[PDB]
Amino acid sequence: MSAADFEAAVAYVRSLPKDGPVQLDNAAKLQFYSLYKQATEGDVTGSQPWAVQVEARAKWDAWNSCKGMKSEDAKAAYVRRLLTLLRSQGIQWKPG
Repeated sequence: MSAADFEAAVAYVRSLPKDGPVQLDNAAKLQFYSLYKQATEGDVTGSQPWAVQVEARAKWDAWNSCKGMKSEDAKAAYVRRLLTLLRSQGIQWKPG
């Protein structure tokens, strides 16, 4: 598996049901969000959200923490994080 499997990894995460076999805590969701944005859009854009927008601000800050990361490195990190998260829940992943 490589950065070429990024889209399969994203599709898998998008497909996960709410209370299904894979559990994503806030940390994992923020890691996937930030690496996804870094992989697809590059460095963080725009102004920092207001703190009262807790989730929006957390997402933007997480993306900001990825600045300087090459898009292919963000793609690889996303797939690696999916594989590691699934392994921590007794699941082996393969695209498809």
